[PDB]
Amino acid sequence: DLAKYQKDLADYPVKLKAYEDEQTSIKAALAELEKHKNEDGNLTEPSAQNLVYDLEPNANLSLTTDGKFLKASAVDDAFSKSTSKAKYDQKILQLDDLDITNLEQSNDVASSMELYGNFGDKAGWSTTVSNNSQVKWGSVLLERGQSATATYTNLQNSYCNGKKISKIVYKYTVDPKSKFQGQKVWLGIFTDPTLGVFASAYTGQVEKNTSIFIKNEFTFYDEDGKPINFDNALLSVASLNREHNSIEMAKDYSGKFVKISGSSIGEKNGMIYATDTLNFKQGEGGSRWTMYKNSQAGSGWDSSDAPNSWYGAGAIKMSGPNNYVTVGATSATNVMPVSDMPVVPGKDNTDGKKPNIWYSLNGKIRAVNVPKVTKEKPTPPVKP
Amino acid sequence: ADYEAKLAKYQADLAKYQKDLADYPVKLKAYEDEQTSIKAALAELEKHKNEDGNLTEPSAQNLVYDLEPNANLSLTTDGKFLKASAVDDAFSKSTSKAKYDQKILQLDDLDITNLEQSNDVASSMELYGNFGDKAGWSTTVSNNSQVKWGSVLLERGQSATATYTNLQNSYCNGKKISKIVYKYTVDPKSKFQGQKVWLGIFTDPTLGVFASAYTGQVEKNTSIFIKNEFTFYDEDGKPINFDNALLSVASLNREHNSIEMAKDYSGKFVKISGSSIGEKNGMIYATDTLNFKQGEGGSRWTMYKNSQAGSGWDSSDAPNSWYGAGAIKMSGPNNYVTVGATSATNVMPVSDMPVVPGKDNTDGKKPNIWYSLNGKIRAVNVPKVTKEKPTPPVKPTAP
Amino acid sequence: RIQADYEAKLAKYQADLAKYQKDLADYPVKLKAYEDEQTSIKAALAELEKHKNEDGNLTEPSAQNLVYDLEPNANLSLTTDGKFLKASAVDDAFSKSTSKAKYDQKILQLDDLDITNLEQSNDVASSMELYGNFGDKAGWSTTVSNNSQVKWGSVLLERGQSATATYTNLQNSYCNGKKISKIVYKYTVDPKSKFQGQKVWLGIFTDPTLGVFASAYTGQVEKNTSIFIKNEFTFYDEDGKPINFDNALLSVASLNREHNSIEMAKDYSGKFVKISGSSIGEKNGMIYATDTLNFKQGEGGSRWTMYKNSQAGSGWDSSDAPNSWYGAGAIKMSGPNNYVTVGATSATNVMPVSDMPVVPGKDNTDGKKPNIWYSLNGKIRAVNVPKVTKEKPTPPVKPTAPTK
Amino acid sequence: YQADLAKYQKDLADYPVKLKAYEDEQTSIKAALAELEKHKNEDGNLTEPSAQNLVYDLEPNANLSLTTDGKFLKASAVDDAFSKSTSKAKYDQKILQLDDLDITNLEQSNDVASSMELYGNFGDKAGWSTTVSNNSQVKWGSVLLERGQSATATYTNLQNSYCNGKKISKIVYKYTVDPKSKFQGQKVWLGIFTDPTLGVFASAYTGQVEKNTSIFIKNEFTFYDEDGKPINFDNALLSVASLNREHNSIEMAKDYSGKFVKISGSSIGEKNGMIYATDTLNFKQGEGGSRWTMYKNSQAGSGWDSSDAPNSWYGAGAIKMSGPNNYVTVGATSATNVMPVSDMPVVPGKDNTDGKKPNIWYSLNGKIRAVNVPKVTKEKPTPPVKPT
Repeated sequence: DLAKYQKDLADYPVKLKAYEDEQTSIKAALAELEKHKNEDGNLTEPSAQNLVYDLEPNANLSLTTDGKFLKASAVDDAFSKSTSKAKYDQKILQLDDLDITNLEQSNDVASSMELYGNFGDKAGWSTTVSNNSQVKWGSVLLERGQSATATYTNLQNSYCNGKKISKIVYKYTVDPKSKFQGQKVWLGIFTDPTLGVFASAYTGQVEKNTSIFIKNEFTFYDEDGKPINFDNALLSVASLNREHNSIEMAKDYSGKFVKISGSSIGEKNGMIYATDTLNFKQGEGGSRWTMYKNSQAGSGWDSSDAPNSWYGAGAIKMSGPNNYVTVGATSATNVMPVSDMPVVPGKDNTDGKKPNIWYSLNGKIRAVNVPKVTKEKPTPPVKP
Repeated sequence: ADYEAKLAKYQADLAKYQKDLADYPVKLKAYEDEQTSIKAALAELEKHKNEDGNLTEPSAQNLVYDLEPNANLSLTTDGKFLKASAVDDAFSKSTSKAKYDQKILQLDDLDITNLEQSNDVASSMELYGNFGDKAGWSTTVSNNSQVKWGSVLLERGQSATATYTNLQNSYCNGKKISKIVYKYTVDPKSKFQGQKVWLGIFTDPTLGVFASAYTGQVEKNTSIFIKNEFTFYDEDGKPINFDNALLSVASLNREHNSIEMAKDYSGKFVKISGSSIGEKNGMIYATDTLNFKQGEGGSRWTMYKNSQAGSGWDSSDAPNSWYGAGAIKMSGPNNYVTVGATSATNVMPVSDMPVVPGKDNTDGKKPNIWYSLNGKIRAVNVPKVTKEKPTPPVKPTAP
Repeated sequence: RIQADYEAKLAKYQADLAKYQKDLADYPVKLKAYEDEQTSIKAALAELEKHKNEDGNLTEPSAQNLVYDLEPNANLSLTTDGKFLKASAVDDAFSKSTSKAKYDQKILQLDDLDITNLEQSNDVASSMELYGNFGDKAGWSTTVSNNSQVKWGSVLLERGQSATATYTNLQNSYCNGKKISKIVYKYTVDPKSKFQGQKVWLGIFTDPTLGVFASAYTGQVEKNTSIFIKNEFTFYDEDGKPINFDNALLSVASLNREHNSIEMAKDYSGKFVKISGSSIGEKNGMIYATDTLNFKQGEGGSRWTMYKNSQAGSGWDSSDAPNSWYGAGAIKMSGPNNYVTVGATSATNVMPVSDMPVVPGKDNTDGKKPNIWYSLNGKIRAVNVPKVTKEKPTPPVKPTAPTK
Repeated sequence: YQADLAKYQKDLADYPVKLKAYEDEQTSIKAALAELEKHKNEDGNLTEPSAQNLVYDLEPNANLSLTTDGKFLKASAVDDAFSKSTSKAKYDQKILQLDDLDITNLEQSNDVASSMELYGNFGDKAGWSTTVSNNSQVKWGSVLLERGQSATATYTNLQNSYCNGKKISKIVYKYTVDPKSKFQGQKVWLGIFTDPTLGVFASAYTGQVEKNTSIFIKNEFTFYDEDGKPINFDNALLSVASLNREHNSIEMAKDYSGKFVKISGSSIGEKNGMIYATDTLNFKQGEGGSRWTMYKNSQAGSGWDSSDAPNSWYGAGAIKMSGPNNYVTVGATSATNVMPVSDMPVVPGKDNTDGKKPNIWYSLNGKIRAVNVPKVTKEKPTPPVKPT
């Protein structure tokens, strides 16, 4: 420990300078950002990000549930049938077309979590959540009020105020107030916690006045297994899609909404969503940009890497060790009267939708050049 | 301690980089869409290239240079600057007096004899025109619209160099033109009887120049030629390399006794179908017909407005102004052309000339000319290149 | 001092007049040299059109306007958000564990280096230090260039950490006929790398055309492993202005595929350029040996052996081999900022075992070392590719005489 | 007195401007010569840096008056000669090809005029071309001379020309046929251009080439100021340009007042008191050591032999002259007259003893073909003298 003390003593001046230099850099960054806070893609209230939590592709997932684990063979069989079959036959896993009716048989139930995705015997397949990149998920079948608790470990890239995040515990609960017509919800929980979850009650037909909402309760843990007390951490809520008949939203959250200037996403009645315009197709219902890639400038905003992904994103500023938010998709008719809605020629706002959603909660704030806090102030070493 | 100063500079450059980065996809799409539009326009024009008013070889115009009323003129000379008071005095006397007394500045009637006195010389350029106490006067350049010019008195081989700045509307290959430097030289081969030339150089460079050796009487076997040498500059002060820019040479008047022409030019003559203007022996002019009066010497149309259809072709605005125009396709940063007016007898024998009964082709003419060199191509439906291909921005490096 | 400054501007103007007259006199020769090269290139490409489906030829004939293959005297400056490694620490690591056997034989075997011995606090340098077969190791060989002298700067990086190399003292390299004076190249450890450890050693060669050695190897092979390095680069002219690539050909050579291991390029700016007959193709946005191995003649469909032996065409994997195109492709790139990720991955990460070539006696699931040597340069491995060495000259502009 | 007071007041007002103009030009010239010293052994530079105080480049509007002890030729006779024999094919294409004019058709008694008459591409031949002008207008007076006979040209109506800032108002030039000329015929046609800077076309050509031939014209000239006083040259630079050397033919200057001034890299040098292409031909790139082709083609630097070509110095030199009365003999001679065939450049397929036409176009003017030679255009003004 004398040898370790001598090592920490030798390293201390370098660590202290690294901390002071980053603090100087952050203060300069925030001073410049104050001048651009009402320009497109900038936080309206400049802030650093002390939650460095962007990607964990090599994470390990352990899952408990009071619903049913689904066999990988059952998930495969369901993808191969009904509404997702056409894409499956083209080596594409189309999660938003999966008809969950083929996951509801007694023989589909596993005794423990099993992984599925475009790896192993499906290495080289594509998915709708990844393109070509590898994604893996564990699957559960839940009723209203049932949950799965995910424990993520083998984290490699993530820090909170310069403290390594070693474990994340996240409980996903089906909100009983969800309006989906079916009996069950499939949760596909990605092994990379930054990719979040695919939640579906889809039975192969669209539903009017429908919704699916998942409550999220999470605690982050340090290398000693102690909960990390967030201190104005920025939680990114990206990809909040609004079509003429469908709204994705966050609600019932433990913190304060943070606006990105120029974003479609705002806060109204304690809900975070595209409050005033659609965000699906440029020139439809007030949308500035098309969510999918086409010939139009700024098209394809709805991607992890798109420079204008902020168009469909906001953030929530959170403190404390235990945080929560409910995320889901709902028919527009559940949120507001038809008289209050954008009218798109040829599109009926009362059209049914699929009761499914892909969402994620992570530190990847979609505002431009938000400065990261990566260095903690070092503590003087104590001689034994 | 100045790590803070370099961080502030870097953060400002990062914000500028982020702006250019955000704008790049919009600029790229705008460029690609215009390129698609131009290629479609040129495909259609191929079908009409031998119809009146069309370029015989379809071309876009990448020189957008037709209106600079707010340009600033700075002038140097190895001749003499003329006092605005001297130019006013000259307009008020002799052959231009009758028009002056009617509140008209008639540049082609100005007798330059009254600009040749020692006390007419200014130490620097002075502006004159229909502005200030002559606001609401007319001139022969732009009717009622305001025009201003700086004046010099030059001998053969003497020059004035005009620097035009405060340009607002002009682009070359989608690059903004910030400065034009243009040298005007009196060609010593000019045959005018006098020793002196007045140049009136308009503050709007697109209006060009009025050049005169006129001393109140017409001259046989006369000419006045001005050499023009020009370089266009971008916002960084770098010369702009023309790339098949179309330089418009309009208003090349041919009367029974007089030919206006361009010669000694960089680049290649571009024919407008149906135009009186062609190229012969390295000269651009009305090669086969006059263009003054309908039915006289093969002219289709009357150059001045009257009761006849198509009359008044010789105006910036006339739909058939192409009748007296051509163009020169030019490349490179340094271009040149000589423009002037010459007695017909200097160009060809009387035996070769159009016959207008009752008009004498040997009649003397005034040794003066109004000409301009600009991007205002007089051919119809010529598509403009307004967008340059954008370059992705390069990210600055954190100190 | 009116007169005194008029005299200073006159001296400057008279000097520029002399220079203008020189550039004016030289312009016709430069223009003819450019036109003659353009004529030669167009004739060369017309002939190449007849051979585009023959071994070693580009399938889409192209000239190479990126002349970038020879920079042994380049100077390297390095920044990092990881750790610089002491030359003494790199030497100590080579002397221990899996590279010791070769070290004791005066060979620096980069692909045997156990990076465990670079991970100690006392291994960290405050600035870049060079190591290699020079100075007291002038007589030594390395796996990069045999007996020829090679030098590298070393960093220790975690996932997402980077080193930025600035290469200067460039002598032989041109882009579109413009001399390249500086290259700025950022190397980032891709967090999607699947190696078991936390750390990567980058050995960045002083000659930028030699590229980088990247290793997460800790002395044991790894199943389902990978190491990927993101490469972001801008080239600069003599005035320090970025050079806009214009369909430059970036060579990606030595993309080795063994029964259990695939080297590949992915996440690239630009478009893949196929060499006819090459093992290298494009699938799912990745450039690699898509359909055969390329290690040993007759193993998993390989035409040729990558190392020299008794077999005809053996030793394809060398800078100089006439059939080095067998393991190469290219990327056609434009603009001032270009990028590509290069790395090595277990075959099981790319495709199911059922889709893989079968080599009797070899297990395709065998672990591999998470390390790679790669380079990105203009040394296109296709045959008879004509070079663009002349830029179109611009006529000089005459300076203006100053006044008083 | 009278209104000399008004003129004195004018000169008084102008004097500070003229003095500043002089001082500023002198500063500019000194700076130019300092820079030229650094480049004097580079292509196109005078080997001894010098300013040019003879500004004498073009006089297109000059008036010509001519005396002769030979014969004036009718313009109608010159026209008839161009329309016949070796120049007819070009004449019928509206081209006056001076070097193809067969002077045999100028030798008839009825061809003689009582005074000088002008001919050229003007009047009824406006828009014709000539070999001395291309399309530009040129006019000449014509005489028919024997050996030792002369014509004296007086040029007035000069518009552009100065000597040390003093306007040149008159030039008097005597052209004499050198009796040592070796041409086979009896007569020489001189076409004397109205623009004195264009010089003369001298021809003894009778429609066939001649071996061991020559034609030389002696030139004696005085320049005059506005008061009709001779101008004393002070190291004026006389340009001798377009000294063509083909495999069988040498154009040269000799018997000159003043000193030869070399242009670095020029084919033109001085040997045995003669100025010519001493060591190489200058006709075609790669023939007999020529660096460049005299006519325009695909080769860089081709077309050197033009008034405006940037490398026209390749066929030029200069003569530095002083005093009011200067002279030089210019002409064309068979190569065999200058040196033994064993000393000549060898051009495969070309015979160096081939006959040539005994004709030449030459000019003597101030248009020095070296680069960046600064001009003296301003004289130091004299304070005006107040009358009575």
